[PDB]
Amino acid sequence: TVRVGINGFGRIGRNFYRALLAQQEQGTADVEVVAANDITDNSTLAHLLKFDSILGRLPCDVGLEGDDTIVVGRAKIKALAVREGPAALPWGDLGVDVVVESTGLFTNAAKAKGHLDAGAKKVIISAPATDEDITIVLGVNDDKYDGSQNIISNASCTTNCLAPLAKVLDDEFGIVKGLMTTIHAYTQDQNLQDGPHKDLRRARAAALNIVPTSTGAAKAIGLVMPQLKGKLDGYALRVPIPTGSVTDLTVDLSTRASVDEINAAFKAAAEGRLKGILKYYDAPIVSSDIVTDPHSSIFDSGLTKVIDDQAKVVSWYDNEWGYSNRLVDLVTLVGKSL
Amino acid sequence: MTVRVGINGFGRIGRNFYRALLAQQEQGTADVEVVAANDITDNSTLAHLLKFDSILGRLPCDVGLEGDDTIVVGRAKIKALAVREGPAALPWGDLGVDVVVESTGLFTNAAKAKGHLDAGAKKVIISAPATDEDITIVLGVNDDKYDGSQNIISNASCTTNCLAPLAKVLDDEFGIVKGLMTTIHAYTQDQNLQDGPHKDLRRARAAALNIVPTSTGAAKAIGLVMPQLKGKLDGYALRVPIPTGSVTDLTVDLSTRASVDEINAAFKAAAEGRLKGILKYYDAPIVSSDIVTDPHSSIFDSGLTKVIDDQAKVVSWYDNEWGYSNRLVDLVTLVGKSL
Amino acid sequence: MTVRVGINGFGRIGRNFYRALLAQQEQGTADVEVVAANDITDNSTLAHLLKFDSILGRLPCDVGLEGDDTIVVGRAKIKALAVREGPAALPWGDLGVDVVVESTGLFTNAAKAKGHLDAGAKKVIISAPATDEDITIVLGVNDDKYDGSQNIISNASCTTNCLAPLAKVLDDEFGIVKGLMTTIHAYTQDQNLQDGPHKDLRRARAAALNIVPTSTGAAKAIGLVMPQLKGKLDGYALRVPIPTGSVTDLTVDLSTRASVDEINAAFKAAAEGRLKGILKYYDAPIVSSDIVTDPHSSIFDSGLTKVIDDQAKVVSWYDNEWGYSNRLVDLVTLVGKSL
Amino acid sequence: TVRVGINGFGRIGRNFYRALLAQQEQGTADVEVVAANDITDNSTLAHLLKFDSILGRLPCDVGLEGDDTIVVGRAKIKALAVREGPAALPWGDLGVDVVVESTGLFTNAAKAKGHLDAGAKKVIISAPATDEDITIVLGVNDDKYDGSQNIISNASCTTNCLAPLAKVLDDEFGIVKGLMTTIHAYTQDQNLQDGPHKDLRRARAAALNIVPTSTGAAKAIGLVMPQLKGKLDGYALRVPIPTGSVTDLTVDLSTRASVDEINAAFKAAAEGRLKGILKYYDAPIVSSDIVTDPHSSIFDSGLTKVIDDQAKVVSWYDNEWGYSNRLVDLVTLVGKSL
Ligand SMILES: NC(=O)c1ccc[n+]([C@@H]2O[C@H](COP(=O)([O-])OP(=O)(O)OC[C@H]3O[C@@H](n4cnc5c(N)ncnc54)[C@H](O)[C@@H]3O)[C@@H](O)[C@H]2O)c1
Ligand SMILES: NC(=O)c1ccc[n+]([C@@H]2O[C@H](COP(=O)([O-])OP(=O)(O)OC[C@H]3O[C@@H](n4cnc5c(N)ncnc54)[C@H](O)[C@@H]3O)[C@@H](O)[C@H]2O)c1
Ligand SMILES: NC(=O)c1ccc[n+]([C@@H]2O[C@H](COP(=O)([O-])OP(=O)(O)OC[C@H]3O[C@@H](n4cnc5c(N)ncnc54)[C@H](O)[C@@H]3O)[C@@H](O)[C@H]2O)c1
Ligand SMILES: NC(=O)c1ccc[n+]([C@@H]2O[C@H](COP(=O)([O-])OP(=O)(O)OC[C@H]3O[C@@H](n4cnc5c(N)ncnc54)[C@H](O)[C@@H]3O)[C@@H](O)[C@H]2O)c1
Repeated sequence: TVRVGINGFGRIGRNFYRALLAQQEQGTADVEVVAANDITDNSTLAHLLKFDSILGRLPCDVGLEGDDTIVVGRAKIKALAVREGPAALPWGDLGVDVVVESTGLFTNAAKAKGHLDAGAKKVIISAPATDEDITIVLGVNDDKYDGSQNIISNASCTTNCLAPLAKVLDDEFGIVKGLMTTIHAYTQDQNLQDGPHKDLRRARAAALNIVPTSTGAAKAIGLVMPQLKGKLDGYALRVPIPTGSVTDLTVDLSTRASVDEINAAFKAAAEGRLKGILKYYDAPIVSSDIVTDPHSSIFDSGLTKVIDDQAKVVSWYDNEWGYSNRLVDLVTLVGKSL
Repeated sequence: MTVRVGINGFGRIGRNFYRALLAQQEQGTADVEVVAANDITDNSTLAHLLKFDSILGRLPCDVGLEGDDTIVVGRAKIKALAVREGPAALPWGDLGVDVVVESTGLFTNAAKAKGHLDAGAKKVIISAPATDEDITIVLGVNDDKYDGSQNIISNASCTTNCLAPLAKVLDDEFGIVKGLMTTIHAYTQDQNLQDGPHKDLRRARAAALNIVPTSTGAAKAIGLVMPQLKGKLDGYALRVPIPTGSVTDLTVDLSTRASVDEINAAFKAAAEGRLKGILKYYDAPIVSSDIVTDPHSSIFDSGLTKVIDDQAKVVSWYDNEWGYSNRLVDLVTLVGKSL
Repeated sequence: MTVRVGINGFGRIGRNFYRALLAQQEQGTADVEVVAANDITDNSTLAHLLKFDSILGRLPCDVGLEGDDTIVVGRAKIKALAVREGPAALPWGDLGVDVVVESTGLFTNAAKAKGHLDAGAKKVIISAPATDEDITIVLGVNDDKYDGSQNIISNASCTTNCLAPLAKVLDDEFGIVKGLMTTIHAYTQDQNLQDGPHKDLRRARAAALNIVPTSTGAAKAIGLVMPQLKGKLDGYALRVPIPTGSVTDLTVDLSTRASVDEINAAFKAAAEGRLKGILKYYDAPIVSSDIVTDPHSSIFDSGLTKVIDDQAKVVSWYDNEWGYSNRLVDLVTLVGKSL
Repeated sequence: TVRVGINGFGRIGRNFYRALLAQQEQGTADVEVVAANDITDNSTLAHLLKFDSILGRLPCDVGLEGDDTIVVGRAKIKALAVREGPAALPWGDLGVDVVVESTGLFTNAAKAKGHLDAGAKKVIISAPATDEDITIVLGVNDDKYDGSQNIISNASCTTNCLAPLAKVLDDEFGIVKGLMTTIHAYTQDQNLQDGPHKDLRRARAAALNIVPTSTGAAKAIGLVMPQLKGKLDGYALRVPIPTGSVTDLTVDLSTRASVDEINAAFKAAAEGRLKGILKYYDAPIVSSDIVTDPHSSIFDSGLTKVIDDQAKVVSWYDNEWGYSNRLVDLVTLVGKSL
């Protein structure tokens, strides 16, 4: 059993824990979480884990003690008082193998190495990192991971959806250039009301309007697909929706492909080399049908449009549940190396 | 010389047209006057929905009622609303109505919309993409193509009044080879509040609980107002939990490789020149809340512009309710200037 | 040995009733089976609305179609939906339907609901307050008052199924002199997405853009299930931008002076004893998002309980879609046991 | 012109400034804002003031410089760098007479006295205070303010609505006791997603559910109406709405009155002693008709019900715009004593 410790038991931290529990019920997971770190007490963390506004209530019973939270008889050391850097957490004492860094403040590998120095064997950053050992999207460049990587980045949720769509289009037809627009759900980093913020777009009320923000999912596509480095760029549009997002990639193809050709190539890729990561839809679905869906990219074949050499591909993705299931699959791949 | 206007369908677009007409009269840039309104409800409900609005708030004028006419302020509008049959049953000729604004949504076909003309109307303006209409007009694009020989007039969609100025500037300055569109739109009344039956299984879902991808012909029928771009554009729509206010995201391949500053300066010159009042230039990090109750038909956001070689992505905001209705008022004044 | 059920109105309550039946069948506490569903749409839209739900997510079972029948998983439900007329036109006897769950909302009057009985149904359950019905039953309150001689059975409001357990515990333990309630309800399909015509000018406004205060007969008609409280209770409703999930706030004057701890202890004993399955006791800081997809009729929130002398305010949550539909499942199983 | 300095240019602060500008356009205002403090640069404050998600765009042009933000012909020194206590802000150097405390962290008069030490003549806290000189609700106990008060508070947004309703009910029929439930708009103190918070109820997603929270609006009614001290109590329920709230007071009356009697007493009070504070409405209005309404209490006569002596009175109020107009009117009343 791979011992995992979460740093930042927020939305992604609790989604990773719930996806790990669901994947253990499905049998495709072996790691267990033994520690969680956050800037709050165990009572608040246990209440936020039991009652979720988006994922509902947890089927297991959740209890507390004095420093640990008890779920299904299992116990997780709520080592949350560590308000300093990641090197202050006692991962070595708890025997934690893989650490899921999900605070949002330690995206730099120079800082993210504090987990490794504290006793951890490997670190998985749940966001685009800097100076990281490798940026992995499960199903795209997961084969490029040997045993010589410790600061591993699962990239962004948008990157985990754009990479499969761009991989199929480039490997089957070739990508000359593309511009994407991900229509994203609002996240905790936005303001509920009009208040100060480093981003004047996300400074506005998140639930009252649509805030166009930036993203590095397309500009950093070379981190997982080096042949597409500098060929993609785009931004994001935060809509009043809790979870569930969609990517709208408009790309010029090297070879002219029809709508039927692109849809047939995505259907064969979803049921083959990308089975479990990419899913093919021929049904008129909405984002409510994407909430709690573990797939990284949900290709919507109905919204495909092609003129001459320019093609628009639309693919859904759950920014919380789908990305956390990839963090579970990545923690299992790294745990297989430990 | 006041043009007499009659509204068929006093819904969201109908009341926004009356409010934009009243606001343009207070500004002095309007001469038409609405004299009649028809719906499928009594005059008390129409007067209440006009006074109290969830998006535009309360009306600054007092609103009263009688038995067959609704009185705003020093103004009387014959609430000829009992006419629930075809458009020919309405007494447009008896009431002396010059221009009829069709805003019900069920009379988009010019074959049925011709009943207004048979009923005594001089010109008919459909507030939606029509079929077999005399002309499809987008103010600021092909408004000059309207002479005196048109009676069944149409004003295209809310999305079209935003895409057309953006594609016109890009083609006149850099040339458009082909482009694809995704308009992020506010939800409209034709959507269901909860999951219920609907001809569109996408719009059948809860409008405020998710994003419904639906189809649109704004880009596919761009040749109706820009024949040089006919068949060069296509796209769809994505309804989001917002009452009013939408945005268009056009990714287009250009004939000539242009820079970000070139595209922004070209749109800025158009907004300050030939498209003053139709296109607006924004160099500030704005959001859709700033677009609510904005009379412009296309609000170009220069900060969201991106380009790769010749492929450019242009983002432009527009209020699908207020901005479109102000264009309907300007179109009614243009039609009144002919007859 | 399986009681055959047919749903008239496969809307929100209709699909929630079918999903609650399937979940109760997987738990083993249900024997009735739904064999027919009538709606104003084809079987394709019915299967799509059943498979994909905006609140309840996707169905774990696979859903297929044919030409007139929608196949769940192994089971087939005749989508007898062409019956767009009154409830007497549906062929319940030809389909062999024993109990009919009326959930269209347009056939709440017993003069219409009797059409199911004339069509071959043995018993009818209206998922709403009815007029001139045989009996109005709230499970856990007056469920004993049902003998074999009732056919026009009506389950009360979702608000009544939450207010009745509160008023029952308060009256049986402390006595109720008078009370005034205010239920904070989620928006429902009968409201408008934008400002449009409606019989209720309050519910005529945009449901998700504001809070619409509407009236309700939940508290005024409590005497139908507790005669000792007839006329002693009254209240209204306040629709808030929420898909599913509501809460009741009952301010009641008690006959005997009781403390906050005494009221919470009596409700905790009732939830753990006489009202196990209908009333739930919560000592955790819960919100309405913790109430969605909860089968309990009333979820008493002990933290929000307050009293001043003999005036007490009791707060209890309830899921107006899922929790109410489970009570329709239990009522259909009880009536099916009477056959 | 009364010199005013804002400490906390957030939602309430910018609502106070916009209400001051609108009241100056109406002609019934003389105060002028000269400073603003907000733990963010002048550029973010100028952008948040020009563009509002609820109040729309500002009709005046808004520009910036290096430390001051320009309205139109008016320049306001954005003294926002004062990140320490209120005693460190230079109110005396700028010549500010009255200071509007709107941060929410200096409600206690022990810390709020820093404004007076910094050179301010009077202090107006935009929230319930502790150890304050006097708690004033305009239209109720505003006459109890002489020149011998320096640290004044305007109570809560809910109190400014319950006080007129409780005053009319007590002066006409008498109040034995009452329990209220204010259905409130969500505010900045709530979380957008499920995250840690001092209040586990307000820790949940504010826009995805209703958060029941406590309030001292009814419990502290004795600060402005001593005869009702301890006779009123209630809580709050935050609903997914940006601005605009409503109070639902169920109160036992000393004399059994009818629905027509209570509605007639409220109509005469709104047309008499409470003209400008209480609004009477006979139309089926909703909260969208209450947004941006300067009244302190909008009595809805249609939602009134009675049985014996227990009556339920419903009154709307805009927690943002209406409360800020009461702050503007209070600043004009306090400035009249200088
Ligand atoms: N859908 C998504 O939200 C999503 C998707 C992909 C990636 N990510 C990335 O994952 C990370 C987490 O996202 P989220 O939405 O769950 O964020 P969140 O704000 O909901 O949770 C972040 C957590 O960090 C905690 N934290 C803050 N300071 C800390 C400290 N000093 N030590 C420990 N914990 C601390 C917070 O208290 C909170 O629990 C971010 O980097 C985000 O960009 C998020
Ligand atoms: N809503 C927008 O932003 C927008 C933008 C562009 C175009 N449009 C189009 O404009 C049209 C109207 O839009 P809306 O939002 O005002 O629609 P709506 O459904 O909100 O209002 C339509 C009105 O027509 C009335 N009506 C129904 N049947 C009628 C009949 N037989 N005779 C007369 N009146 C009748 C209805 O009662 C209602 O008042 C539609 O075609 C719509 O697609 C809407
Ligand atoms: N929504 C709730 O939470 C809730 C709770 C308790 C009771 N109810 C009651 O349920 C009924 C409405 O259910 P709902 O609001 O959940 O969903 P809904 O409005 O979708 O239910 C009605 C359904 O009946 C269908 N239908 C079938 N035959 C029909 C016919 N001949 N004419 C018209 N429609 C027909 C409609 O198409 C629709 O799908 C009302 O009686 C309401 O008071 C609803
Ligand atoms: N929100 C309402 O509707 C409402 C109504 C009545 C009273 N109030 C009360 O008014 C106060 C402010 O409410 P709000 O909604 O404007 O709050 P907010 O959090 O939205 O805004 C407060 C502002 O204070 C600024 N600020 C200045 N100095 C600060 C410092 N040292 N530390 C942190 N922030 C600092 C913040 O940057 C922010 O802009 C609170 O006491 C609140 O309870 C609010």
